Formats: sequence, C-alpha cells, structure tokens
Amino acid sequence: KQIEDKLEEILSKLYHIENELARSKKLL
Amino acid sequence: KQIEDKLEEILSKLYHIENELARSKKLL
Amino acid sequence: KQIEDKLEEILSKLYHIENELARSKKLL
Amino acid sequence: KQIEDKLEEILSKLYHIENELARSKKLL
Repeated sequence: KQIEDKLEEILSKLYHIENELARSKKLL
Repeated sequence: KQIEDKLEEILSKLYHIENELARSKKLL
Repeated sequence: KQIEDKLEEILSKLYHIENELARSKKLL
Repeated sequence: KQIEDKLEEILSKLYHIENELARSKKLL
C-alpha cells in the first residue's frame, strides 16, 4: 500500500511527461 | 494484483516515451 | 528498504526528466 | 522481490530516456 501509492504517483509523473511531449509536438 | 497492474502500466508508459523520443529524433 | 530506495530514485528521475523537458521548451 | 526487480527494470528505462535526452541536447 505504501508501495501502490508511490506507484500511482510515479504514473502521474509519466502522464505529465506525456503532456509535455504532446505540447512540444503540437507547437511543431 | 493492483501493484502488478501499475507496474505494467508504468513500463508500458516508459516504452511509449522512449519510442516518441526516438521518433522525434528521426524527424528532426 | 531496497524497494523504497528504488521508488525514491525512480521519482527523482522523473522530476529530472520533467524539468529537462521544461527547460528545452523554454530555450526552443 | 518480483516488485524490486520490476522497479530495477523501470529505472533502467529512465536511464535510457535520459540518454535519449542527452543525445538530442548534444546534437543542438
């Protein structure tokens, strides 16, 4: 549970990296 | 079960980011 | 203990990638 | 242990994303 929580946080960071990468792509 | 699911989502996000960056590289 | 360590390395890698992409954005 | 292993794999993917990002930076 401590672990699953940190996993969820991890995955939210990867969704935020995905956003950054979609943005740089749309701008081009 | 939940943890495993999250681990697999995480990894699969990492494969996508990796391939989006390699694709980017290539068009540039 | 090991797991926690790895979780913290992982998260900290994600913060760095996020900030390297935001920095990139900004210079572009 | 199954978990720590997958964490190690996760982190190796983040080192590989880091490489991709150092490369795109050196090329500029």
